[PDB]
Amino acid sequence: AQEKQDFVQHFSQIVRVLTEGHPEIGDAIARLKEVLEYNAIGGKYNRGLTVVVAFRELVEKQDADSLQRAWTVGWCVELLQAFFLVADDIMDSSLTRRGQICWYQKPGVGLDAINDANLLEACIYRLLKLYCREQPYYLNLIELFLQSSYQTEIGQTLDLLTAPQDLVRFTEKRYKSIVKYKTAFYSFYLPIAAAMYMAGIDGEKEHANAKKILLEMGEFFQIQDDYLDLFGDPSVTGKIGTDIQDNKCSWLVVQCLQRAPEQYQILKENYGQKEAEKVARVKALYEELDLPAVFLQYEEDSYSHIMALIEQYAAPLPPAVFLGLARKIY
Amino acid sequence: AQEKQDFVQHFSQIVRVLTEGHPEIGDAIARLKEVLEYNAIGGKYNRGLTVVVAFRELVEKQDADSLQRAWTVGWCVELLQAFFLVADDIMDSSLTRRGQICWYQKPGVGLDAINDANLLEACIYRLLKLYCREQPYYLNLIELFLQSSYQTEIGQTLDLLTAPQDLVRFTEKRYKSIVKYKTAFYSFYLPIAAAMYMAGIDGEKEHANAKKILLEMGEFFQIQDDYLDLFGDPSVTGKIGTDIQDNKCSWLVVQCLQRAPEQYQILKENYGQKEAEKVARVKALYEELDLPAVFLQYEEDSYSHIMALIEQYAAPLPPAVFLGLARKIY
Ligand SMILES: CC(C)C1=CC2=CC(=O)[C@H]3C(C)(C)CCC[C@]3(C)C2=C(O)C1=O
Ligand SMILES: CC(C)C1=CC2=CC(=O)[C@H]3C(C)(C)CCC[C@]3(C)C2=C(O)C1=O
Ligand SMILES: CC(C)C1=CC2=CC(=O)[C@H]3C(C)(C)CCC[C@]3(C)C2=C(O)C1=O
Ligand SMILES: CC(C)C1=CC2=CC(=O)[C@H]3C(C)(C)CCC[C@]3(C)C2=C(O)C1=O
Repeated sequence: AQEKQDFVQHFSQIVRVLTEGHPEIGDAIARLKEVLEYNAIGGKYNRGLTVVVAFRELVEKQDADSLQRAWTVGWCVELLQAFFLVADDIMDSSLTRRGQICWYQKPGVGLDAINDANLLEACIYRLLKLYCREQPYYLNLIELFLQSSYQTEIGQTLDLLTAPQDLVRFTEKRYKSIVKYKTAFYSFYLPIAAAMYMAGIDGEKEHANAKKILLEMGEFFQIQDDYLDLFGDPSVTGKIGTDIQDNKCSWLVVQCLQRAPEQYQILKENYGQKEAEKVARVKALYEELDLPAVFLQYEEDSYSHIMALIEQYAAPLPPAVFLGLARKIY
Repeated sequence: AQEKQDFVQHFSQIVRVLTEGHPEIGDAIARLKEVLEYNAIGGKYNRGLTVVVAFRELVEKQDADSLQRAWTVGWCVELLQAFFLVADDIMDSSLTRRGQICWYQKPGVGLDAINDANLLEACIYRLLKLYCREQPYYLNLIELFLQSSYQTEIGQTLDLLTAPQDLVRFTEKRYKSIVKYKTAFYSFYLPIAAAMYMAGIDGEKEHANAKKILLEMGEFFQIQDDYLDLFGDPSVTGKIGTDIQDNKCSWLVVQCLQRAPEQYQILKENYGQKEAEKVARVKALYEELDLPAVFLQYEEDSYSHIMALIEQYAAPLPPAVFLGLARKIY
């Protein structure tokens, strides 16, 4: 609830600590400052918070220090996210994000944002070392952040092969595979995995078990994001949807294609152009195949299945850690 | 000499090992394959080799495995270098490199190269873990590669502030500071530092001492690169120079500015435009201030000073490790 406020207030310190007794390079550190402030503030903080919330839920040993290390690693997750978005926005030619102008679209930034994004990545490891250098799960954390990065990158590769800016490539299997690698791992496993390691919980099986739960949650959450992109109330969301315009391998086109011949063709002409003549065409076709109802039915089945997953795979972790996230996404 | 051949022949295995039993994502792994092959082969391999050469020189315990770990970490250095160049080329709008067409200029790559470059970064840590996960200097290696990345990025930031694509900013202090961070750390300290850790040599002081030697060597080597850019025989080099065209904070303009008023002005009009009317203008002005002779004299003083550095800072490491590099750059 309000806990999010306490997490954002810790951003000040994060930036202090990453910005300093070699004065040769101050101009660069100022620039880093600006990059962090533009690019790590603005969102909803759910992934960073998840680290903190999951840490409280998972430990007994909660000294002022122990906590600080939590809001730091949370901020690391946020930093990894900023690195990806800054880079994704360039790769996509996006205009806005959070809706401010994308960092790279700022006059005088342009493609320098590639280096800025790499700096954001690097700040992860500077933080870990600053706060996470004496603890025993230090190495475990570094490895997790690196593995999460790699997965996310592989997924982005997959995405960019699948959806260069042709519908044979939009399969279920491809779609699930993009979501798992591009989104689910860093969005759902990373934050909890990280709380796990902070809380002493380092076993392969526990992590695997948690992984199984969290990737499925990830899958649903991105499917819901795709549904809501088109059929969400724009002011319950704070957006209007452009998945269709952008030739995106959305879950709605996967399912539409599974249920199309002369509607295949109708999708050819209208998926991935810019005027709401042609967005209207597909939306309305989605309505005609009852994708909303397919979605309702998926959300019901998917929830059933997450709960079965929790019953089965959670112990000896507190089910609450997984149920907290579930309540929030569903 | 020929040892370089044995290092390149180990690239095959490197790629094998980074390219595989999750078939959902093969299209992505193929793409990684292509990125590695285009972007890590082509250069002169000096930094990767330096790891291997320095490892042999520094250890007694050289089993088939011990060696393999050397040519791997060498390849890691090469991978870090590829990551930087791919990204630098985009940031610069370069046309060629190694002179093949820059990766990003390939039809169908474009700004997807940003993700490709991140993949190259990630492959560093995948390799370390594959070969460097049981050894005791594992963590030490990860930290070194991360620190080297950060330094290089900070330097690139500095460079991009200094030389956006105005001469008040071209100072000596700024120039030395760009070179140290952008070039010298990853080019000269990383490879040797890395051999050091592989060879058990992990003390703060030894590394600091080696650092002191190697950064100075780095400084000279980039100064020589700047001199040779304009005044090198183009066919002893395999290039012709465009430092001037590109508004670069070269060492030649630093020194030119230190020795200019109505020649300051003459530098204003002619530094950073594209026709060899105006490159001729500055070159010839460099000749008139005897920058070649200033350079000769610097190279003499700089060599004197490296040797003093070695005499003083090398022990208990074999001076040869530093002298080998010196002979080669000077
Ligand atoms: C940095 C910022 C824009 C930011 C973006 C977010 C993108 C999402 O996909 C969000 C939703 C999942 C739709 C809802 C909340 C969490 C996500 C991941 C999110 C942020 O938390 C966020 O700070
Ligand atoms: C500030 C408070 C209302 C609050 C709202 C949230 C909105 C959501 O939609 C939840 C989801 C994005 C669906 C899942 C993550 C948590 C979200 C963002 C959420 C909060 O945590 C939250 O505290
Ligand atoms: C990947 C490839 C182009 C590559 C580029 C190199 C750039 C340099 O600055 C080279 C010089 C220092 C001028 C001479 C040899 C070493 C350098 C760093 C170098 C490579 O080894 C190299 O493979
Ligand atoms: C293949 C052999 C001749 C060989 C040539 C080299 C050329 C050089 O200019 C040396 C410098 C780039 C100046 C310093 C690094 C080593 C260089 C590239 C070098 C070799 O190591 C080398 O084996």
